[PDB]
Amino acid sequence: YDIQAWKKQCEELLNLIFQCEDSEPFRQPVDLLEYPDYRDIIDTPMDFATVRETLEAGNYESPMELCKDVRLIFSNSKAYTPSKRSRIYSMSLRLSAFFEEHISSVLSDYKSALRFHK
Ligand SMILES: Cn1nnc2cc(CO)ccc21
Repeated sequence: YDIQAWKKQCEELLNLIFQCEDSEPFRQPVDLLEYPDYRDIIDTPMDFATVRETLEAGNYESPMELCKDVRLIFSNSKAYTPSKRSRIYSMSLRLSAFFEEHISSVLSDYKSALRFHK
């Protein structure tokens, strides 16, 4: 029933994600010199460095808010890819499966802790 425990659990999951080779295209903002049409397709850019900095600044109130931004990384890859067989999109699907498998207990424990508090 620790209402604060999610934050260190999200720090440790981001460290696992940074060690995975599948995260490399997603660690920093998409390079607009490499992809000059990116902002004609994608309204809200997001990357794992941005998510870690927001967490470390004390600018997430809950793990649900962190989860919305990580899901935006994956939806941006699905919207920008020219093919469902592309290399980088293929990497996004494996990393999304890994993230969802690990975030589920973080979300459940936080929501349970908050119900006990209230
Ligand atoms: C950043 N991102 N996410 N998905 C992408 C797909 C491509 C091309 O297959 C290029 C860049 C991508």
